Amino acid sequence: STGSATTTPIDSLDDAYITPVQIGTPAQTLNLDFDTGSSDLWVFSSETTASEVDGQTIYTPSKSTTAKLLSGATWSISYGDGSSSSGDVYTDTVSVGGLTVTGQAVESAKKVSSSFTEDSTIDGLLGLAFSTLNTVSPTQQKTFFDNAKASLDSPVFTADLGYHAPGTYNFGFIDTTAYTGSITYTAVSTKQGFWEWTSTGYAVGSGTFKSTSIDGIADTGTTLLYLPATVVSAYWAQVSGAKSSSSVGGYVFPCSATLPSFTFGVGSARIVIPGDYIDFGPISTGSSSCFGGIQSSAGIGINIFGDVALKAAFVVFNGATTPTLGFASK
Repeated sequence: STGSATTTPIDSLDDAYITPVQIGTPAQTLNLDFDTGSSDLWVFSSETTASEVDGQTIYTPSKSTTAKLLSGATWSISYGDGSSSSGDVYTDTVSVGGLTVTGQAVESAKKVSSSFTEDSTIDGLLGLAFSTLNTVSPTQQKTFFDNAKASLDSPVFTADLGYHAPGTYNFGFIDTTAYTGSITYTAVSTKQGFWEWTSTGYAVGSGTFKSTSIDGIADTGTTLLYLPATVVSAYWAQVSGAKSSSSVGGYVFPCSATLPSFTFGVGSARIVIPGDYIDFGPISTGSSSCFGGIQSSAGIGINIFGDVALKAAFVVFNGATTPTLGFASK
C-alpha cells in the first residue's frame, strides 16, 4: 500500500504545516501537524477542556463506531518550545492520503497549553519520530508510520515541504518526479528516538564550504534551523545590521536586508537554502526589525534541521531495519 497527502502552511510565514487526516467511522477529518520530532498522535477532542478550545476541529470518539477506549492509558507530552498537552487514549481507524491503519492509538487531549489553544489551524499532532519516544503509559504505543510499515510497498515516508506553498507527505514510495538529480543517503542514529544524522558542513552565501560535522535532527515540527552558535554567528555576520537580541529571543536583522543563502552538507552533496527562506518577517506588526530563520541551538542541547532546512529538499525518511535519511534538491 501507499498514501499521499498534501501538506499546507498554516500562515504566510510557514510557521507550521497541516495535513488532513481521517479518523474514525464515519471519517472525522482533522488537520494535523506531522512532526518527525515526536511520536504521539494526539488530537483536540470532545474531552478537551472547553476553555482551551478556540476554533479547532475536534475528534468525538462517541461518534465513531470503530473507536475503543484504551482502558487505563494516559499520555502527557512537553515539546521543545515549552508547549504541552495530555489526556487519555482511544484506538481507532486512521487514514492519511488513502493509507489506512486500523487500531491506531489516537491520544485524546483533556488539556492543552496556550500555544495550542491560540493556533486555531492545528487540530493536533501526528508524530513520525521513533516509537520509543511515545508517551502513552503504562503501555507505550506505536506511531502511524510504525503501524503502517509492514503494509507499505517500501518502508519509507517522504517530506516535500513547500516555501510559501503546499507540499506533500508520501508513505510507501519515492516519487522520482518530485526531486532533481539524485538522493544522497546518510546514516541515522535512533539512540535518542529522533531522525538524528550528521551534516558534513556548511557555507554562507557564495562563501567557501566549511567541512565540519554537525549532529542534528530532521524535525518537520520545528519551524526554524537551529545550529551551533559558531555557525549561526558566521551566517549573520554577513547581514549588515544583524544582531542577537536577548529581548526578542534570537537573531534579528533589518527588514531592508537581502539575506544570503545557507548551504548544508549531506555527505558529498549540498542543499542550498535560499536567503528568502530565512526571513521570518517583522518581529511585531509594522516593525522594521525582522526575525531570522537560522538561530542558535546553544541551550537547546541539540541541533535541529527544522522546516527552514527541510523545505529546501526532498527528504526520505527510510524506516528499513537500519534507518537512514535521504536528501535531494528539488
